[PDB]
Amino acid sequence: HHHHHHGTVIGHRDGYGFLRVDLYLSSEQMKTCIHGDQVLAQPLGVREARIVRVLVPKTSQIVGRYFTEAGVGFVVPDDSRLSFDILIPPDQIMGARMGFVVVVELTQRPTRRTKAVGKIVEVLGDNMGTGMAVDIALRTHEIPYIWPQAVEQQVAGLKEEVPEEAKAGRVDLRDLPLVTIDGEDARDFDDAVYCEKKRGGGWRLWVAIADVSYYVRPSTPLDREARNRGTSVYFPSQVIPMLPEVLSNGLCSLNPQVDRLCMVCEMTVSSKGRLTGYKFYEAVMSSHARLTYTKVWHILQGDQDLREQYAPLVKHLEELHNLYKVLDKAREERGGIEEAKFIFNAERRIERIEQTQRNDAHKLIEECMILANISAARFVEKAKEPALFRIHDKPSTEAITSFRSVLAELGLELPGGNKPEPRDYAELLESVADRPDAEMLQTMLLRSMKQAIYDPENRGHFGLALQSYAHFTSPIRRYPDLTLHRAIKYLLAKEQGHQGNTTETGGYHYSMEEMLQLGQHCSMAERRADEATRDVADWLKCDFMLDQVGNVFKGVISSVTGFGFFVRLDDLFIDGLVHVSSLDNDYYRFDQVGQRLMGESSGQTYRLGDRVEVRVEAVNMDERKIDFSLI
Ligand SMILES: [Mg+2]
Repeated sequence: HHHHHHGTVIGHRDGYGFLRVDLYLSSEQMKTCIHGDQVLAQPLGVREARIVRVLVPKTSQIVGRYFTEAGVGFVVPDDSRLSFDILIPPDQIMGARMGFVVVVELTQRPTRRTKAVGKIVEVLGDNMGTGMAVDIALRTHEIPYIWPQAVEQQVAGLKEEVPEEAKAGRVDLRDLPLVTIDGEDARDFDDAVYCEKKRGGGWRLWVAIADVSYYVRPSTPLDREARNRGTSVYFPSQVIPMLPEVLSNGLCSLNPQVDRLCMVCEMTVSSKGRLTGYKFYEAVMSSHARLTYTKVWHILQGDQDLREQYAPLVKHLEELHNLYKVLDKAREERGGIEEAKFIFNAERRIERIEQTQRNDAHKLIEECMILANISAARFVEKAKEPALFRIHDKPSTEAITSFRSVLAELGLELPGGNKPEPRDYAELLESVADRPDAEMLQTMLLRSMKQAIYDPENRGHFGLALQSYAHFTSPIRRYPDLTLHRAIKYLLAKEQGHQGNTTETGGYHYSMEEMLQLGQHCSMAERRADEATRDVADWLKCDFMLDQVGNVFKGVISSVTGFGFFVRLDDLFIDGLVHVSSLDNDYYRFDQVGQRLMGESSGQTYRLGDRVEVRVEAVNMDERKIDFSLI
């Protein structure tokens, strides 16, 4: 291995590529490499890399469109990072027609002297819409969506009601006024909340979680497919769930006024919002109400109709609000640190675009879940039990250096010395809030942050300013949370003197070697789901702008490159490119650290965060890209 690197090939539509381990792959090297290959590589000069061998080749389902040249069929990949055509012999056409979207299995990889060859294994057709975009995204990103037969068989024997035999031995919380608060369109209720004032100060908080590990035991078909998926995937009006709906919307979901098994984190909180204690136990509950964020917020604002309808719960909802206010302040004391809302028509296409409104009902659930997440992480960390922590690393030295150089030119500084802490960034964010360039500085700060991941090494969570954090409260839709419930049940039994590695209600002890693999896989699945949903969102946004060619929009420069700058349209969350060739004729200089394109003769300056107006010049539906002209 010295000195090799295992990495994944990332193609580029222009013929060259990259190795994700940042290494560059020449155009000639990419004649035998395929976007998605897993390889062993060696570094060269400047940083270029040479491929030693292909460890896991990319052969799986390639989505593209079918055409013919001189009677020879071929497929143009939909993902232009697969920057080659695929010949299809005439007996492997499966009855595809010109322009149809098809799915290909490679039979010959491309080489320097020959083109790739494949066979069409599925024909999707020419009816391009939201359903088609989802179908393409599932296949391109290899998201599992077909239920294995063994999963269907495992689930066939499930009763609709929890049997009394399952409730025996559990803490009875059915008289506790636990409630669920979720979006109107949600059907998989992972969590329920209740809190009381604590005698002498503070609060006692119950966070009750769907007891997924009771229903999904290790190595069963349900477990193997849940790990395979890694997470639920959320498309427009359509969920690809990690678990079959009979569990995720039924027995696991904490539905109203029905007895349900749950795993409970019961916590004490000080009058200043500090977690002072926690315990975990299996219980049975009965949700007193299925509420929405909108209803709860209106209740807290004083809405008469809702406070009459839910009068027996109003005091309990107000107490969660009181607790939240102090938890929010505790997050501030700790070190602290806008989204599109698609309105769809009946055909799952965008009718209009709104800005999501986030209110105290969203945030009180968020802070309650964070407390349970902290409690679960501290529980497994103190026990030295192999588990996935939800970690968020410090910003890179290079990102801090570039950020401080941008700040210094403005007379600003990032406090905290050479290794600033979350509170230092939060202090800087406060200081710049009212500046005209606050959005530019916030964007630069957030873009210096690393991406959060699942990892069995607890390196802390920078963004939340937490020493120990782990995802515990959504085991219906995240595989890491499922494994954490298993570890907690295993530890609870061990504290009672139990000596086995499993528990009759679903506990399980994992090895550190398993957890290393699981962290990489589950972090992969999280990113994979995000890229697929973004693909579909890109298609919907381009479809929405198709009839806007020629029209003018206000926007903000969202990224600057040597070939132009991208602009995000105000209130629409839609991006497009102002190419440098569309600007006034000049010699344009690119400042990378300043994120600036400067015209030498004109003195004109287009910088990240600048407010502009752009005209929609073109919408390319095949590439899902929009072209702008400035002014
Ligand atoms: Mg929920």
